[PDB]
Amino acid sequence: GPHMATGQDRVVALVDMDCFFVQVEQRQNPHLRNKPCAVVQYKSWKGGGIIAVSYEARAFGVTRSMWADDAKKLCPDLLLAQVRESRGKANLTKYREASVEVMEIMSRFAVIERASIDEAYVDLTSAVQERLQKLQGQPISADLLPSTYIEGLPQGPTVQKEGMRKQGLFQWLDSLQIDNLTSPDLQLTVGAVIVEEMRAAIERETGFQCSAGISHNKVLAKLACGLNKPNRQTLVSHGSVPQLFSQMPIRKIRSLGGKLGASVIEILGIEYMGELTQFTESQLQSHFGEKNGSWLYAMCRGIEHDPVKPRQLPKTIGCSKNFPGKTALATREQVQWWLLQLAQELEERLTKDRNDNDRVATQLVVSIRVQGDKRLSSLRRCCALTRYDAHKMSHDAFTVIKNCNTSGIQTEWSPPLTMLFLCATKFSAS
DNA sequence: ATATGACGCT
DNA sequence: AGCGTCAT
Ligand SMILES: Nc1ccn([C@H]2C[C@H](O)[C@@H](COP(=O)(O)NP(=O)(O)OP(=O)(O)O)O2)c(=O)n1
Ligand SMILES: [Mg+2]
Ligand SMILES: [Mg+2]
Repeated sequence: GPHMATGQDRVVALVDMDCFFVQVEQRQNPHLRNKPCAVVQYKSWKGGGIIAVSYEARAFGVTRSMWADDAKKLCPDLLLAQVRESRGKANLTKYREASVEVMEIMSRFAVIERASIDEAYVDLTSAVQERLQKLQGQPISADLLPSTYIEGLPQGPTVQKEGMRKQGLFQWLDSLQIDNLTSPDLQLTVGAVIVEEMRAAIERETGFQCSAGISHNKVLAKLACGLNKPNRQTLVSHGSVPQLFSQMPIRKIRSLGGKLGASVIEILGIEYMGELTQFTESQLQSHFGEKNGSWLYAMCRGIEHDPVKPRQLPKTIGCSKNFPGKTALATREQVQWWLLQLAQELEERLTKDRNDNDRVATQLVVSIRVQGDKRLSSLRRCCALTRYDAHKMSHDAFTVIKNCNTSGIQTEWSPPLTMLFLCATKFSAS
């Protein structure tokens, strides 16, 4: 009734860079612009593994994780850029630096939560309120929203995409109740205006295009973002949720893409997000737990409370490399030399981090994977990180894992290791 | 034989 | 502390 909270208290956006690693390489190398192209790492095995794909190459069926040799069969004109390789491993510094370019521009507009190397959530609630007094009941021109889609519109009584976009926007803006400064729909619209400006600034100042979702929480914003990629933004209002969720496969909602989402489908015998509404909160808690049940009950009604955390810096700094198949490390010397390669890159990045961001890591986490174990980590151990010194860090890492070696011979390492992973954590101000 | 990062559970 | 889930 009147006491039902509707999850319309915030304006939250999720910005995601379109094929981000490709854009970085394309800005640097104009010959790659506006062409089917992909970013590859390690040219030797099958041409290297593809980790980013331009939208031109996506039209041929090229995808992430594909071998480049196989992508060329689908797309013979595919152009490739290689990831930097340092100390025998992929080095992502160029993309980290490009990411900082984007995050700093976004930070001028509102509070940012860095969600990945190329995505950030944005809490626009405060900026919207401020803009609502500076605007003074002025109606919002469609010209302030030139790349915005209104999910669910047009409805009711044009055969080209831009024509549909405009008609839905016009239908949205004509219905808009501008005098009520507390209309959630008006707030979202103002949020979208600000995101148009933020996205124009990113493009003007870096050359990078991105997509965005604008809604009332993080889950809807993230979902909204992908509805109209690339170089577009989508507003998902509270009212759009029943129709949108009615055919929305459960696995598309953030955090339901894995085992939990699969057991929702199997235990309840449903396919789409909106079908969750027919169960009571207690029923959902009995099947999935107190916290998963509460979360699902509200989320299938468009409601979610996870805050945009004010954090632009990662909380851990990590270095890892896999050694698949025949390349698995099988002698003590190999294990030690690779720990040293990881420790050396880690020291470089930590020292950079200590000068840029006034903090030091205090704990080193060492993670390995053993041959035949299909888990991400076979084993995790920690030690103190007191000195940004690569030889000390690699030696201590070796110390805390060496007893895992079941080999009778000193030369050897068994079982062979298919991953080494060094992660600096537990930062303190400095 | 596809490098990372955030976080929950116990 | 150490392992498990989910994600880009
Ligand atoms: N599994 C993954 C996913 C992404 N990435 C990297 C490469 C991507 O350019 C970058 C951004 O990830 P992403 O947003 O999921 N995809 P990308 O930005 O390339 O394309 P879009 O679909 O977002 O337009 O992280 C990775 O290295 N391994
Ligand atoms: Mg992206
Ligand atoms: Mg992303």
